Formats: sequence, C-alpha cells, structure tokens
Amino acid sequence: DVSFRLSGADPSSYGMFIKDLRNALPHTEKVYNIPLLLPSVSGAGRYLLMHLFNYDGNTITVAVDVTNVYIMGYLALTTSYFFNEPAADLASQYVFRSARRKITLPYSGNYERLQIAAGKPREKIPIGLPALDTAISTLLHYDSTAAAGALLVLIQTTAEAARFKYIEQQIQERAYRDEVPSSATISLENSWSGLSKQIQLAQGNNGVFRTPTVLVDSKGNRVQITNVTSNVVTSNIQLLLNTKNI
Ligand SMILES: *[C@@H]1O[C@H](CO)[C@@H](O)[C@H](O)[C@H]1NC(C)=O
Repeated sequence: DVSFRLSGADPSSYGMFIKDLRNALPHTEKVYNIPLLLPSVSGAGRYLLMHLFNYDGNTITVAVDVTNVYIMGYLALTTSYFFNEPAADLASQYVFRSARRKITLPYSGNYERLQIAAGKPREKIPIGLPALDTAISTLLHYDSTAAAGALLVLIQTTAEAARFKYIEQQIQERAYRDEVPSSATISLENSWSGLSKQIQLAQGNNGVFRTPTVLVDSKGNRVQITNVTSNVVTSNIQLLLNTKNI
C-alpha cells in the first residue's frame, strides 16, 4: 500500500508519495530506461491500495490497477464505490469486500464520461493539493455529480503525476494554490497510451517511433515527437503502458 496525508503536506511530501506510488508498481523490464508495466497480474495482486487522508485526517482508500495505473474504485468508511465498467466490476471481486454496501457509480472512469458527469472539461477544473484535499472530502459521502469532478482531480494528482514528471511538478507548483492544468498537462494525459506504444515500437526500429506523437509544449505550442531522444522520453515519462494492453 501507499499513503499520502494532506495535513502538513508540501512539495517534498507530495514528491515522496508520487515516488512511493511509482515504486509500488511492479515491472520486470525497462524500455529506454523507463519501467514497463506488466501485461497482466492475476488475482488481488493486480490492485494497489492508496490511502489518502484529507486535512482533517479523514480517509479513503483508492484501488489502482497496477498494469495501467487506472483507478477502479475506492472505499469511504463502510461503503465501497466502483466505476460502471467491466474492469472495475472485476476489481470489486478482490478489494473492499468487507464494505457493508457497494455502490456502482453511474459512469465509467474514462475522462470523456467523467467530464460529462461533472458538467465541465478537465481544462476548467483547478487541480493542486488543495483540490485534492477537497476531492477526498467530496468522496467521503456519496454525491455522484460532485464525485465525478473529485475523481477528475484525484486521477490527475495521483496516477497522471506518477506517469509524468512534468505533471508531478505541476502539482508541486500548486501545493498551496489550485490552478487548472496546463494544456501540456492535458496533452500528456491524452497521449500516455500512444507514447507508451511508440517507445516500445522504437525498440526494433533504432529508437524511431513508427508513428509520431503530437504534444503541446510548456509554451502552448504543438510539437511532433518522432524518436526516443525527445525530452518527453528521456526526462518526463516514468511508466509505460504495456503494448499487450493497447
Ligand atoms: C529525433 O528527435 C529530435 C527531437 O528531440 C529531433 O531533433 C530529430 O530531428 C529527430 N530525428 C529523427 C531521425 O527522427
């Protein structure tokens, strides 16, 4: 398990949490020095438990699929909640079985569906450590519309930060003040599967992507990533989705 406490949190303690979260994900192989997530994991070992504490010390436990860093569901006191999708229903066979009741959320966990349920795009939702504190608080008591926005914050401040050093840094900058994600942040989230696949295909292709990946840079400029010498590959991405899952 990994834990993060918002009470007394700062950039250093958040970085320790993102480090812990990366390190809790199993891998047998690095590609271009980036850990390659596993094709699959059988049984309960598929799911990592993240214990998150709001400023007041109230807690939820979030279930994360270690093959893809997808959030499946969470437990808040005696109630479990799971996205409405086959992978989360499967997770519900393994985690939080001691909950007194299980609520299936009225949406799947993908960004498209969550944004529809929240009523706004990611572009308009501030993120940061204060927003994460709020998100944990929101998830403590069921409200499916509020929860969608809380989950958009939670996924970006945990999973997306684990995947990209740039996103981790973006949250550290927002330790005491929320701000909507940069366009670069959104671009990276949307491109993780594609980047992961191209970095793997580059092995066997002399470091060259079979298909270029388009990203937005820090200046708001659209750029083509065509090979493993790019800063995105050498100094940003921290985990690779296995091509067996793409
Ligand atoms: C590889 O990527 C870098 C950008 O980091 C670029 O300057 C270079 O032209 C690219 N080379 C090939 C062969 O794609």
